[PDB]
Amino acid sequence: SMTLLIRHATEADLPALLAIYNDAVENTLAIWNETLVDLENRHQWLENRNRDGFPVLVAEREGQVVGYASYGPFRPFEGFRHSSELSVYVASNARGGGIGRTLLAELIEEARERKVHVLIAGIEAGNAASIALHRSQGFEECGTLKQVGQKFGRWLDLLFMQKIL
Amino acid sequence: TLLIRHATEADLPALLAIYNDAVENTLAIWNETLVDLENRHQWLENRNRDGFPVLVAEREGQVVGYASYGPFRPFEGFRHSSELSVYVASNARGGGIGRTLLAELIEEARERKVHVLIAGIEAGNAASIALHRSQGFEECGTLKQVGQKFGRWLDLLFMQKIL
Ligand SMILES: CC(=O)SCCNC(=O)CCNC(=O)[C@H](O)C(C)(C)COP(=O)(O)OP(=O)(O)OC[C@H]1O[C@@H](n2cnc3c(N)ncnc32)[C@H](O)[C@@H]1OP(=O)(O)O
Ligand SMILES: [Ca+2]
Ligand SMILES: [Ca+2]
Ligand SMILES: [Ca+2]
Ligand SMILES: [Ca+2]
Ligand SMILES: [Cl-]
Repeated sequence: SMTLLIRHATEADLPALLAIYNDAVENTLAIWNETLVDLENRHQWLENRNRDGFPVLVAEREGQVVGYASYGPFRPFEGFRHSSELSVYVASNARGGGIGRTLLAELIEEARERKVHVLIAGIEAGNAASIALHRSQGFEECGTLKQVGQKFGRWLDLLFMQKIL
Repeated sequence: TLLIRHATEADLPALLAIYNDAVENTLAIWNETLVDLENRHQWLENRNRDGFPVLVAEREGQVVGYASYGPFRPFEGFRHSSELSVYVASNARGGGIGRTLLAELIEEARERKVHVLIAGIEAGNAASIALHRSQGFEECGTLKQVGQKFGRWLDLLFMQKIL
């Protein structure tokens, strides 16, 4: 069965989450640094998420985690406390099949429940999948910061999208 | 005669008072809680260790404003991008202090090989927006209702200048 179970992340999910995360760093422009992490790193990340009351959702298919989404602080200090910047990652062999849409729709509902006012996505301008994903859930384009990032001697642009809850 | 120079430890009390005045009273900084001197001490020390300038404008021997920049975002991908702030003392407003600080800070940024400067401005602040525009900043876009202060929502406009 391809049907997904959507639920909160447990420590048992960490190896899956680690592999999805490291693959996204190394192979995509989803994260603008090249830093690979380890299991202990993600363990701390998860603990700090739970402690801070930020959710981490996973999509599970045939017993295997095939994607996850979370959000955290957009910018430091009180002024921005009701704005959160989100993350979503689908396993590299499972993309284009609606897992992303499912995870984002649910994360949006969690954020509403937890009184988030604005969800923010910072997206590389050429990330067509992410742009389509967010547009499908009612995110609107705010604008683009040109050449603010860099890969491999190549300047990247950052598009912001937002959804007021 | 405004003198523009690098900040010292001696300047921290004046820097603290201008920073806390903005926090306490205006929409220019979206923190609510004031900071202490040790906090500004650590801030300045990290600025200097990281090679990010802190410039002060001095007139008749007193600090009447300052400007600095720092990381726009944490990811090393953004290392060549810096977000800047310019602060003028409220009793010293309207005399070219903002324009002069911003101009020298731009020179310091090129000198240090910054690629892009970013300003995050409260979107209704037409004066701050004009000031940045007059030095070649272009509007990127507005994040609506992303801030809150004093019981109201605030919109953040990003402007940029590629150096
Ligand atoms: C929020 C940020 O910080 S941006 C970073 C986002 N995350 C990443 O980039 C990590 C790497 N990529 C991924 O993990 C995934 O590609 C995601 C999360 C972006 C999308 O998840 P998926 O499960 O592939 O998305 P899903 O199948 O639900 O499709 C989402 C939309 O993107 C479109 N799409 C999916 N993949 C692609 C692609 N490779 N090229 C073009 N369009 C695509 C779909 O057609 C769909 O559009 P529609 O709603 O208009 O029909
Ligand atoms: Ca380790
Ligand atoms: Ca719910
Ligand atoms: Ca007060
Ligand atoms: Ca600002
Ligand atoms: Cl940001």
